[PDB]
Formats: sequence, structure tokens, C-alpha cells
Amino acid sequence: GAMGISLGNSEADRQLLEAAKAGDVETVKKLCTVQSVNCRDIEGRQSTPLHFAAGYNRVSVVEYLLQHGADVHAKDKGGLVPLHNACSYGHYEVAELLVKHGAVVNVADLWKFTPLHEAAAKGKYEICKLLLQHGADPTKKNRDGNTPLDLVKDGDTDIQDLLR
Amino acid sequence: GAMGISLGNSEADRQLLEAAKAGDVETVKKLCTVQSVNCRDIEGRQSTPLHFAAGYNRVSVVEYLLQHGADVHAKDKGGLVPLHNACSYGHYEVAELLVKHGAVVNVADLWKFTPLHEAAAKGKYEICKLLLQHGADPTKKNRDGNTPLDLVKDGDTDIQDLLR
Repeated sequence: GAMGISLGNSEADRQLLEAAKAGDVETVKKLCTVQSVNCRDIEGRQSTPLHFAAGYNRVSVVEYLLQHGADVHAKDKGGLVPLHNACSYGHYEVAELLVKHGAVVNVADLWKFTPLHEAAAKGKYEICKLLLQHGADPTKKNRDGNTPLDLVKDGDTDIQDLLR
Repeated sequence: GAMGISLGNSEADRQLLEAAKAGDVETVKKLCTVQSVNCRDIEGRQSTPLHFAAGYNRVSVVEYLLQHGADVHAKDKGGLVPLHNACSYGHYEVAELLVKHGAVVNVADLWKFTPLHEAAAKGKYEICKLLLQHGADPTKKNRDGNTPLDLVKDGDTDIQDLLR
């Protein structure tokens, strides 16, 4: 078979990833099966449909995917899980959905950045509070020696106090 | 976070992948978690621990992995699922375990080779038989226009009649 230097996706998997990114729920429902639900974007960075849905704030797609076997623990090539994407782009309802379905809050990417580092940097108070309530550690250092507290907007006392 | 051109595995994931390949059950039991069971070999071809266990005939490791959330539908960069590996290397006990746990036998890689294509080409009677008992299609053509029957050893009537 294809063993060797060759790489790529089928059109079906490509269509599902695109649909998940676009929020095209009808195509997602059509193409999502036990086989395809966690397909990887081989020509990109190996994001899954859940990565895309989480990253583009497609709440009903995220919901549908979680209900049909989507893996909240899938990591892209840089160590990012869908919760990283939700927190980095500031999508609260997405982040709440993933967490309630068992996403690990203290997961670290390739550079040791956790979802709390991302939500702190982006300055999303409610997401930070959600993460902390579900066990996120505001003292974890990334590769630069920065904790999420260190990444908080300069002088922002409300979010500093929340993370303290 | 790490978003961008960066890529790589954690040391712990690297160790779980190597443990699965070596048949090191005790290290597998130590490192296999919900976060790690389906990690992808980023420096390699994005195989999972289950690909590795299946390809190296690590029967007890396949079993443990399957019982702890390993994904039979996970595809590597070239479209290969762990079942492809079992059939390419003629591992019957492993192929049997995979199909008991929901593996799809008509799955196709990047070049549209199915597990039946592999077992037929490799000439594994019992594996062929097992795949057919679970619905494998001997009429499916790969990218070359070859069905699994087309790949069977020249004039090998026992395997031809099986596939018919």
C-alpha cells in the first residue's frame, strides 16, 4: 500500500474538516462516522474536526462532534488540543463544552503552554475563571519560565486577583 | 503557544511509542493515559501506539491498548490503520483482536489499498479468511485498478477460490 514518503487525506476527510471549520452542520452530520470523526488534517498541522470547530466557535458542531466520539485529547503537531484553540480565540461556550466532556485543563503544548496561559494572555476573565474552577494551575511555567499570571495584561488587577 | 512551524512529541509520548513497539507492557501500563493512548509519532509517519503494537506483533500490548481507549480507526500519514499493519506483516492474532474491537475491514489507505489487498498480496490465507468473514470486499479496486484478487499469487487457486 501507501507506506513510504507519501502523505495526504481522502476527499471525504477533507470535506469533513472543511465543513467543521465552516460550521456546515449538515455536511458534518452526513460525513461524521466512527471512522472519520477524529481524522487529521495531514496537509496542515494535523488538526481534527474538533480543533477546527473549537477554533471557529462553531458551538453546535462542537456539540454534535462531542456527542459522536470526538476526542478532546487529540493533539495537533505542536501539542495543541481543541481546548487550547478555544481559549486562545476566546470562545467561552466552546471551552465550557469541552471541559464538561472531560478535557484536561492542565495539558501542555510543545512549549509547555496550558489553556490557562492562552486565556490569561488573551485576557478572557470568564474563561480563566472556568479553567481555575476545573483545576487549572496558575503557577505552571511554560518554556520561557512564564506562568499564566506572568502573561496577564500589564496592570490588569481584576484578572491578576482571580489568578492569585 | 506553539502555533506555527514547530512540531514534536513530548518525551513521555516518545517513551510510550517506543514501549509499544518493544512490547514493553510495564512501561505501556505506566504511560498509557487518556491523553496519551492515541498520541502520534510526529517525527515518524504519525503512527499511534496501536499501529506500533500491531506491526510488531505485540499481542498483549494490543490487548491492553484496545481495553484502554486506543483508536482502531486512527490513520497514519499515508492512510494506514493498525489493521493495515497487522495484515501487511501477517499477524493473525492481532488482526483478530482489532476486528473484535470494531476495526473496519473495508478501510482504504491513500492509494485505496484495503486490509484485504494487503493480506491477499502477502498470501495470508487465515487472515484473508478472517477479513472475509467480517465482510471484506474482494471487488474493491485500489488506485491501480487492482482488486485484492488481482494481487493474489499467480495461479494460487486456494486463495482465489477463498476470495471468490
